[PDB]
Amino acid sequence: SEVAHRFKDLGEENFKALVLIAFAQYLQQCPFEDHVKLVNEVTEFAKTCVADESAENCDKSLHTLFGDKLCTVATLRETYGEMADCCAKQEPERNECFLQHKDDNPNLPRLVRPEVDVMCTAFHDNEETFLKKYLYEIARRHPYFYAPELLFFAKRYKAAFTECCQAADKAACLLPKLDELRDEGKASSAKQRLKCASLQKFGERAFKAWAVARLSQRFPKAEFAEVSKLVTDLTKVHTECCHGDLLECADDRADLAKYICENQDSISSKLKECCEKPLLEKSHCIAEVENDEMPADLPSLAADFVESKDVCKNYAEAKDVFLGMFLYEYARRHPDYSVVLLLRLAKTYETTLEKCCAAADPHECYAKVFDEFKPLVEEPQNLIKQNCELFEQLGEYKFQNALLVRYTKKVPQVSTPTLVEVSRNLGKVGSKCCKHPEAKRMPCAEDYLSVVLNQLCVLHEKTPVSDRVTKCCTESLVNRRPCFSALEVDETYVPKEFNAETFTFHADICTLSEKERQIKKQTALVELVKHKPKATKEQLKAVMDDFAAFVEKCCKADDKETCFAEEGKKLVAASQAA
Ligand SMILES: CC(=O)[C@]1(O)Cc2c(O)c3c(c(O)c2[C@@H](O[C@H]2C[C@H](N)[C@H](O)[C@H](C)O2)C1)C(=O)c1ccccc1C3=O
Ligand SMILES: CC(=O)[C@]1(O)Cc2c(O)c3c(c(O)c2[C@@H](O[C@H]2C[C@H](N)[C@H](O)[C@H](C)O2)C1)C(=O)c1ccccc1C3=O
Repeated sequence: SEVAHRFKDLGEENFKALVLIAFAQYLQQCPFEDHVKLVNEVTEFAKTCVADESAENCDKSLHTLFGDKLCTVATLRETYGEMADCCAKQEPERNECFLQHKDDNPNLPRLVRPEVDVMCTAFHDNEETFLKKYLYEIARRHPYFYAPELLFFAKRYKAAFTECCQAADKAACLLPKLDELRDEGKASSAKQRLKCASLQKFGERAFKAWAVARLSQRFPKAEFAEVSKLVTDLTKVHTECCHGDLLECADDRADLAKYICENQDSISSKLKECCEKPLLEKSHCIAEVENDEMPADLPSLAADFVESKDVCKNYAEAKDVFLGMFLYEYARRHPDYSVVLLLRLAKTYETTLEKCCAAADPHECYAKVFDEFKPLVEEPQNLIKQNCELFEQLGEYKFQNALLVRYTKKVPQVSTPTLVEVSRNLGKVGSKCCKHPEAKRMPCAEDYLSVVLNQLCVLHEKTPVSDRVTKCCTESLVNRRPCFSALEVDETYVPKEFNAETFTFHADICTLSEKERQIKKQTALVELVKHKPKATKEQLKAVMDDFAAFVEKCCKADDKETCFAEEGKKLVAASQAA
């Protein structure tokens, strides 16, 4: 019995919370109330199997039980449309159907907080129901959210309200925390979307390589066999979470934090204080722990991998394990390299072996590989350098605006809200990474951009419109950033039809937050580029500046919405005459 096994390895609180997430990530259109009853019904049954592992259906698979429980409310095609299809299937076909129906952008209501005095009251009234809804609303909007990590997020939300609802100035305590958890949450969701994308689109091998490179960078004093062991365990964890095996994922992940903290002396010195924290807090700290000092007593790759005469032997002997050792050794010595770069080098190395180890004289043939590594390394370095400079002169907002015009020109068929959001999240690389020195920039930036671009890939995957996006998003996982970077302004693209319904603003814009008002003006910028690309450049900054003054003025115009109309028509007229 697994339902019993999982119930007692996790405890009732996390068991009930993980079934709720699992249900909310599969049926994202179901109301909270419906999900709760289903979870509680399962939770009852789970306790039946704990008391007697030999009872009724206690020996069924987790997915059969949860799937049967889910399809009690799902088979209603009236409300959920083409998801009653999945409930007609049996396991494991049902679960695969559920996985392929996860929606990365459902038509769900915007989530706007009520007042602080309203929020704090509700938290105190029913605490558990309050937090269940948190899990509910994030999981239905983020169907790939790292589930065990979401439990940690609910814990921190629980703390914030418990603290700030009994503060002198409740709002001043609460809002910074709620904002910090919101942003930190999205970051977590995005990273995990990339992890799941690798597993499902590119396979186990692709993820394992990523895991080797990252863990080796982080545990460079750890022996190869240790990193490899950790890799296997980390890979099983995310394979389960991306495959909807949330309970097994959470259980195996708790086990992994356990192994690490026990064998701390053979992994990393930066793990003390992490292994002293409680369950969720410990697992969270380890995953994003600081990189360890690399051993100052360390030889050169060139000897073992390109100067040895036994490379071609050691390679063909164990192809993946040999390439693993190379990546490990190369990554361990380079926390200043992005994970993707390190993987590009491993492939470059792999391809030059495939060629030379079959050549007549293998040794002379691959005696130049590190010369291939050179432009691979310098290209991102310059990109990070060039973009960081641009960031300093523009600032976050104007920096996004540039990338927004840059990416609208690369891939103009892509929907506007997707262009606005992705360009923004891209532009946030400037604040996030440009503070660091060159020794910490490439990993911070390029791996971040890879995360953001994966969102582009999956928000576009749903309803494809651009060949170039589809292309970059399929041809590799590792070359995505330079593929998108290499894109030039689409010259085959035919300028969109002009419109009046997409440029004239309303007085409600004065009631929105600074973030929303930015998105409004940025949305209109995307459209404008989609309409008039060609040589358009600083004329845009001229039209963009005319927005701000127009909005600033007309919001303080004591208008009857006419200020937004009279210059609303005046803006367009001056724009046309170019
Ligand atoms: C009806 C009910 O069960 C509760 O809805 C749940 C709830 C909640 O879970 C959260 C919130 C709520 O305001 C409410 C309440 O709704 C509103 C509407 C009710 N009719 C009533 O006005 C009540 C005071 O607040 C009450 C939040 O504001 C919230 C904010 C940030 C993270 C999680 C959250 C978060 O999780
Ligand atoms: C009854 C119900 O199910 C509630 O859905 C739960 C809920 C919630 O779970 C969250 C939130 C809610 O506002 C609400 C409630 O707001 C409702 C009622 C409020 N009075 C207000 O009208 C809001 C716009 O809708 C609706 C959040 O705002 C929220 C913000 C940030 C992270 C998580 C959250 C978050 O999780």
